[PDB]
Amino acid sequence: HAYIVKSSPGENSELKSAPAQVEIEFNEPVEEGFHYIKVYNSNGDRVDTDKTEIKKDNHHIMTVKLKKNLPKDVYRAEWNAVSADGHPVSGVIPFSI
Repeated sequence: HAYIVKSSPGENSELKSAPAQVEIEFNEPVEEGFHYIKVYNSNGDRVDTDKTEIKKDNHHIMTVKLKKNLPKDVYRAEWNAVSADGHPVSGVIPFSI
């Protein structure tokens, strides 16, 4: 199974300014089909603003752009990807502004 190595925002992090994106780095590459990061505010509204992209030169990295000037709130980045080894993986990265 692929595992998160690191993310920006980090899990349960408290940000100092509004982020432009959510970025996730996996220990092994992840595949194109069905990947996503969907980001929600605490009202359940979507705050990502673009389709999720696997980095063109690095299939370990997945990013999604965010709406500008997000307010102070608690957020949930819900992610899904298919591992290089075939296993579907998913999770949530909570963070706050």
